[PDB]
Amino acid sequence: LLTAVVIILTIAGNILVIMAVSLEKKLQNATNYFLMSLAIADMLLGFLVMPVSMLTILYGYRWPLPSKLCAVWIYLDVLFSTASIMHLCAISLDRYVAIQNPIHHSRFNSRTKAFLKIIAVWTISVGISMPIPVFGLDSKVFKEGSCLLADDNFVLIGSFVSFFIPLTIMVITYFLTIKSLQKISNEQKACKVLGIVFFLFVVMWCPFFITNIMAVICNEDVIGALLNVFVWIGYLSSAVNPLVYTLFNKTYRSAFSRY
Ligand SMILES: CN(C)CCc1c[nH]c2ccccc12
Repeated sequence: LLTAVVIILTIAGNILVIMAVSLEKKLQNATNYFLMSLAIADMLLGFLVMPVSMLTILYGYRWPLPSKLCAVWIYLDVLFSTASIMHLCAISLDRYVAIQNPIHHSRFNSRTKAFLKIIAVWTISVGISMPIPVFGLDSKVFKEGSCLLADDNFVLIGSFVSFFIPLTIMVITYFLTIKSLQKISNEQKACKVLGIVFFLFVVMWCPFFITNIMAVICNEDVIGALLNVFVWIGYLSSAVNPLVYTLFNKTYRSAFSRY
């Protein structure tokens, strides 16, 4: 159905971002290397998890794949989602320390900061998702002919650290960054871009996490039919992070117009 366009555009945008990074020497700084790591974490979403959800949807929520890949597929989904969330959380914090005091950010501006930041966010993304192979693996991962999470203590308590803390950091960091920038037109264009990025992240991922948190804290068919669309809306963020984090730059616009 409409998810095929999501898969195709998720492939196309991330591939074009990777191709524009690879054969351009003007975009080789550390800030853009973190975005290359984001496109690495985002290419693998649309080819390893979303076709699996595709033929899960086309089979009427009865999974034709074998039962041995349920915990692995759930672990891949949680790993790529927490990676593509933590990437934006570290991007916002780096953007804050590069907006507040540019001198002390440019003092330590190197590839060492990018290596440490990528290592930290990937350690967080693996360490959040690592209990799913070792505690969920079939009652914690399989239910009624579909591969869905059912260990409610992990679904609630994992969503606290994997989303409601990095969302609290985006809230406090967007407040301080827009207060510092509000304290001229270049600055206001960055204010509009920051507002679009923040008000799209809290719109595209948040409904799934308040839906699953409310379903754990509490109408089962209504919550299931909401989850079956809000996961795909969560997948639509992977159709956007290649686009809206590069297309406001002139070099990336020229590179995309070249292809
Ligand atoms: C379905 N996908 C978007 C879930 C991503 C996710 C990140 N953290 C989680 C914690 C529990 C369940 C799912 C997730």
